[PDB]
Amino acid sequence: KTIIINGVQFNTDEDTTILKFARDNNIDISALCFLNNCNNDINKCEICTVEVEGTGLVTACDTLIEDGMIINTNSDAVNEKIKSRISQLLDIHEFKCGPCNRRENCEFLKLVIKYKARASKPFLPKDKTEYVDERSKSLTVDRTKCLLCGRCVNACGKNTETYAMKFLNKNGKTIIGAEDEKCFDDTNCLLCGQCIIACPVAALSEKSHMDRVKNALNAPEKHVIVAMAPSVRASIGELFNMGFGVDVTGKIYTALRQLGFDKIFDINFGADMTIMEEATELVQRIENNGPFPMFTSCCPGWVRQAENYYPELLNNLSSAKSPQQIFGTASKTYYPSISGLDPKNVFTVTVMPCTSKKFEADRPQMEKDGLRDIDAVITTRELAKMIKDAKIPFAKLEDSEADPAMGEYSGAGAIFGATGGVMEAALRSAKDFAENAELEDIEYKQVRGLNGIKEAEVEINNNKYNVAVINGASNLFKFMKSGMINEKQYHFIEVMACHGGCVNGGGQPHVNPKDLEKVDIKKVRASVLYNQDEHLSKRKSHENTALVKMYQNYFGKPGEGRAHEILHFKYKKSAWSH
Ligand code: SF4
Ligand code: SF4
Ligand code: SF4
Ligand code: SF4
Ligand code: FES
Ligand SMILES: [Mg+2]
Ligand SMILES: [Mg+2]
Repeated sequence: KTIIINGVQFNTDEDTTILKFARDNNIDISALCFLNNCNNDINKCEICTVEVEGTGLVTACDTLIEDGMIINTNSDAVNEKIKSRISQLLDIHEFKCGPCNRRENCEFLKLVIKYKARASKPFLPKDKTEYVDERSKSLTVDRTKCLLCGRCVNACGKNTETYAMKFLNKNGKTIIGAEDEKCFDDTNCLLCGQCIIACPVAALSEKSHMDRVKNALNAPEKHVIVAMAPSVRASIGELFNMGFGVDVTGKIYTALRQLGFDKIFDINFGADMTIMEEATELVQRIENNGPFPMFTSCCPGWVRQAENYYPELLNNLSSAKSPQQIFGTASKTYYPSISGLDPKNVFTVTVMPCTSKKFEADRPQMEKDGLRDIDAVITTRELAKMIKDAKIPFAKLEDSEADPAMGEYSGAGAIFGATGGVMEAALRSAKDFAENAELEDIEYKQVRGLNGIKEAEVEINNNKYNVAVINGASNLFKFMKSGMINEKQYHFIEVMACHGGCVNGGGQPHVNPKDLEKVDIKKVRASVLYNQDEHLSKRKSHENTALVKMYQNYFGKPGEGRAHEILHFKYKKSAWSH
């Protein structure tokens, strides 16, 4: 068919929207509420307005192209409409970009500038108490920024299928929030933060821990440990104009030292620990025959999903603590034993791509003798802001190393941040443990990739077992509801709340819709992790020399005695009541 756009003739056969056809042909059309192939069906922002000859003004983001169409995207009538919509949004938006946390990458600000729009009356409330919800340990809402674009609502539905984020009618006004306007933590919400990643403005944010950290750094008697997650070294560089998929590991260690942290360790070291305990546990359940299947328990998003939707599976979860929590436990016990520090004075901080990790760290029972496993969790975004505030030229920094005692990590622990990572890492150790050997081929590419549900047959000690990798909370629901759990006998299953793995977590850097269609962010970030695994001398968790001497000198045998006593954590369904 034939269509005219701004005087240019196109002969196409494709059946698609005006917006996406224009994007494919270097024609600029603005958009706001359109994301993940969905717009706000109930309250269209109409930023994507174009003019179709013979019809009038139409929304390009949900209008299909058709033969005989003559389209104009930059007429005066079009621009007047768009500018008007942005103006109306400014009438309900506290326009103070100064101290805003989305100052450097806000979609709305760029639209205001582009169309040079202004408010009819500047929205200025001098008491944001009614507009702000900070009850959650993971999420925060500022409704002075909310455009009601519904992107959070759609994102939650598609990613989790919980629909925990909803449109609400608060006193006759329309808002977004949790069920019955409750605290998110008190609902079926997973605290995965996918609603944040979809937010075009600073309406949705993580619960800040930056004050916890700064007060600890300035406390004379406090010894502050810092340790980053796998995905951070593959991501944070984006917020310093370094592009995508840049390994900035060495730069982070340097920046963390200039920030004043007293010790530089790594969560990947803790990931090797989780494997030591979990791989041991897998071999245990084999010889004891069950309980099968065993589910991973390192994702607090999936834990909450199980607790809220599938409590009968809680006993099937691995007792091994998550890399963050298992690391923290050792930071307050093992680390003082080799440093002389008073355990009370140790302050453990982690850097995560995750908002759910905040809720996990503040779990009441996640402590021992009054000492928290983890005292503070800051996101990838929070660390980046901390660096810029201290005016540290991150991009120019020289590479340094972490402190080895709890900083060394194998390639197995390095790939934790990608879907199927824990699965593969665990099989590298579990296979050696059961067969009592040191195998050569350790790459399980069948469990890798962005497929929603991934299963494979593996052979452990002359016997075949079935494993599965659930990629995204929505795929867990699919996996269970469709009855795939019963089709065959599974023995070991990985579950991750965020599709793509932790590299796509809720605490990660925002990426505008434009770059997302250009870049496979989930694969580009993950590639950094796998590339480290390929070049590392040690590619098995139990070959981690620093970890070996820790177990030899302090803990003992994994899955036994002391190691089982303090490095493990069991979830149990609530007892019967009425
Ligand atoms: S949300 Fe965006 S436009 Fe609004 S104050 Fe913050 S940076 Fe400025
Ligand atoms: S919180 Fe963000 S994504 Fe949700 S409606 Fe408001 S502006 Fe849109
Ligand atoms: S944190 Fe996750 S589950 Fe909770 S509302 Fe946001 S997207 Fe939905
Ligand atoms: S997949 Fe990773 S980032 Fe996402 S909720 Fe789970 S632990 Fe957090
Ligand atoms: S982007 Fe088309 S209606 Fe919002
Ligand atoms: Mg629609
Ligand atoms: Mg200090």
